[PDB]
Amino acid sequence: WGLNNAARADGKLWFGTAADIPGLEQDDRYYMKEYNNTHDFGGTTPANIMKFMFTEPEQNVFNFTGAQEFLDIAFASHKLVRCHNLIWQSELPTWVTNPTTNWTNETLSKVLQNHVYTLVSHFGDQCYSWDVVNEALSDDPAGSYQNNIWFDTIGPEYVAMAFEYAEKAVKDHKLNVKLYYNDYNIEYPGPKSTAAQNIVKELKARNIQIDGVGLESHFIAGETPSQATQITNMADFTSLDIDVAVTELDVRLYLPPNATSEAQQVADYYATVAACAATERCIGITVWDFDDTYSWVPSTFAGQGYADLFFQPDGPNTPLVKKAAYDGCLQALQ
Amino acid sequence: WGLNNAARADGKLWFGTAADIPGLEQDDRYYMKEYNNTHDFGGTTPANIMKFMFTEPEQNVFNFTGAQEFLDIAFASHKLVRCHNLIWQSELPTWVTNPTTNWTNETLSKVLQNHVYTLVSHFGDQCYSWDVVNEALSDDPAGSYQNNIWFDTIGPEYVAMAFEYAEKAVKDHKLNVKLYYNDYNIEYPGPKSTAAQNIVKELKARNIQIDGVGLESHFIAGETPSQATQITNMADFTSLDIDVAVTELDVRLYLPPNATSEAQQVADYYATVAACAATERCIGITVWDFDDTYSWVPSTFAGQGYADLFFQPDGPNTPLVKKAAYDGCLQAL
Ligand SMILES: OC[C@H]1O[C@@H](O[C@H]2[C@H](O)[C@@H](O)[C@H](O)O[C@@H]2CO)[C@H](O)[C@@H](O)[C@@H]1O
Ligand SMILES: *[C@@H]1O[C@H](CO)[C@@H](O)[C@H](O)[C@H]1NC(C)=O
Ligand SMILES: *[C@@H]1O[C@H](CO)[C@@H](O)[C@H](O)[C@H]1NC(C)=O
Ligand SMILES: *[C@@H]1O[C@H](CO)[C@@H](O)[C@H](O)[C@H]1NC(C)=O
Ligand SMILES: *[C@@H]1O[C@H](CO)[C@@H](O)[C@H](O)[C@H]1NC(C)=O
Ligand SMILES: *[C@@H]1O[C@H](CO)[C@@H](O)[C@H](O)[C@H]1NC(C)=O
Repeated sequence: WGLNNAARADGKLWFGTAADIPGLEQDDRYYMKEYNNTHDFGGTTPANIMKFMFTEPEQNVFNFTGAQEFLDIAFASHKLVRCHNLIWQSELPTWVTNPTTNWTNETLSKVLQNHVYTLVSHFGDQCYSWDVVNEALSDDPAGSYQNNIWFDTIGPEYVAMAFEYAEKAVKDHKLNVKLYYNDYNIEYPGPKSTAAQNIVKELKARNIQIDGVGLESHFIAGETPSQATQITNMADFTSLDIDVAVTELDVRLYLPPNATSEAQQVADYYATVAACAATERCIGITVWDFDDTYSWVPSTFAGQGYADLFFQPDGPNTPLVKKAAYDGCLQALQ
Repeated sequence: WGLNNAARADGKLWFGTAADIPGLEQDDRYYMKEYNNTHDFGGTTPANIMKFMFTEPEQNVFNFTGAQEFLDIAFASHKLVRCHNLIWQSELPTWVTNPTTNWTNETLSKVLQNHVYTLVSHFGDQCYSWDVVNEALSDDPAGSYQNNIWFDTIGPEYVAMAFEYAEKAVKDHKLNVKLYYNDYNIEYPGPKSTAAQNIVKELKARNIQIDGVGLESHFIAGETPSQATQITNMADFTSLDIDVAVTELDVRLYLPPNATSEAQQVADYYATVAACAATERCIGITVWDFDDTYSWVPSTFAGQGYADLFFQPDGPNTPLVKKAAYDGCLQAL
């Protein structure tokens, strides 16, 4: 009995994990045995291979092969897939970021439209959902739109546009895929969360399909919003007639860990999972990978790490050790 | 003079250990030096390589190579082998769990029949025994059958079927292989143990061969059933005209160990081994690996470990340290 059995028993669609597949993880038999364990993981998200630079490496030249290897692997484990992501400021190829000739509203809008419509149409119902727009909102000022190539060139309309063209692809191919907005620092009430709720409201008012909001939940031990804080934040979204999901959960510490900060981690994993469990329309929890060995964290937040449910004290391709954080998740579901 | 010498002096067939071989353990010279120590280990069980996903990775395409590698390594240090296992709910290949079309009773039964019969036939008397069915019984409610792809599709009959088709193989090819049922939480009196006894009674009544029950004996320090409790429970099984074996013994603790929990561990290893020693038709004790470094425990139970007879304080590829638990086993014998 594991996290995914427990989550499905609580009415959730999955307990899930991201994985950086295709990749070195596939060469680690101890990692893969646990990835493939449907007791723990009934959902998954590709960490990288469906992002824009990998799927459209040159303008109008699509590459689906790595993404399809990921989907094939997921399917063999009966995992529902959160496809991630269509439009984001990061991991953009050079033809977008540094074009020989400058984009116009017209020309970049067409690039966005073609990228969205082709990826959604191509993969169809292999995806349970798409993260159609990722991280459109600023941290400063918190309410406002992020400055990025899409925003700067198209304006705020690029968000509605992305959902509109993803909707066109689902309608044109009679798909069931759900359309999500995904962001971080929207897991607690505040101007950024409110701004995300206003995106949902605006789309709904325009009869543009939007099914859910992804709450990334990249947290630091001790800074994580309380379970109660997450409960009321989740309710604010779901009252807009959408689902939510916890999409990228990990709870990083300042290295090295100690007894206090490990105890904080367990509490913060518990709080986030418990808040999902208390929320009728939170459809599931996904961790942003489950093995510290392969976690994005220590590359991205210097002097932080230890963020995942398992680790390998002897490195890649050696046995896993389950952390107390895992039990925090399981208890939250029971 | 080691555990296996002592067990054999007491009328047992072995003291044994599982090993996850082929694998990482083969690259640890201090691990393999002890594995190959026949003074301690005269029996072994493959932790993974003889399971369904490895031996029939696609339907009616068998792969025996890994298993044969295990058997060859075992033969080199004169070990008797508990081959493990034929039918089990877990560790099944995606051609069985994620079929192109739905299994029915008929089509799955033939999958079962074919797996069991070809593995038993193929390996013949390289195996002392097969765990023909593993873990058929539920914990909740304890009495009952476990829901799995075999039971859901084929019904309770899948158990008698597996043994029937194993018996066919032994009869066809004139084998000595013993046929075991193997399970956990049946090491003490209660509904699950009584249910496993009922399986044996049912098979015997229908003249299906069943030679033993394997008592996994994955215990927690201080929760292990007393020696006396194990002695009765073992007698309840052996009175049905079968053998028993202690098949997967380990005694895990909540980390870190302390003087009290380590003393409990020694007492619990002693109790289990001593119960087998007391029991004429308990044929041997196998531990579920012998080196903490490679134990299954830490990947499965958060905050637990230290379950085995040896550990390596300096990590993989460094010398083993023999724990007090080892002397508990020896003294029991
Ligand atoms: O906010 C954090 C960020 O995580 C992203 O995932 C990736 C990361 O972008 C990439 O460099 C690294 O190599 O892989 C990790 C996972 O292995 C995610 O796409 C974003 O939504 C999120 O913002
Ligand atoms: C995990 O599943 C994938 C997809 O079937 C497979 O390629 C891989 O070998 C599996 N690894 C395990 C079970 O260790
Ligand atoms: C397509 O992607 C695959 C794997 O990600 C890569 O090997 C190949 O070179 C890419 N480009 C192509 C096929 O043009
Ligand atoms: C645990 O780590 C945290 C974060 O670095 C620190 O604030 C705290 O003092 C540490 N406690 C110890 C070392 O006992
Ligand atoms: C253990 O025996 C096996 C099988 O003969 C052999 O391959 C291995 O080298 C041995 N290792 C030792 C004795 O350290
Ligand atoms: C030893 O460990 C056990 C189990 O965790 C615990 O109950 C007991 O209090 C510990 N005794 C000590 C530290 O002396």
